[PDB]
Amino acid sequence: SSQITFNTTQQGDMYTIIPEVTLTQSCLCRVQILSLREGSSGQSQTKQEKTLSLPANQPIALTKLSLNISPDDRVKIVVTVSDGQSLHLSQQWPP
Repeated sequence: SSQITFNTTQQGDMYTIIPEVTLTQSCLCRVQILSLREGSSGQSQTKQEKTLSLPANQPIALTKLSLNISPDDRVKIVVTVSDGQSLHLSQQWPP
């Protein structure tokens, strides 16, 4: 399987999110990570794009997000990996 998965842990309301990608096919690809955090205080929105040469059958850590998530907050993280051709993966956190 080629897939995006999320390594996630928590210490109190402190959350660490590490998106990971494994490819069945060695390639060059475009990786986009979007994150959105909304609370009563305010909002944080990140958009990050990188072009990456990636080997197959190896998990790759795509970035590391440290978020502070209270019970009232919303978080959404969308990770996409594509070559504009036959590779297109997309996954959202939380599941």
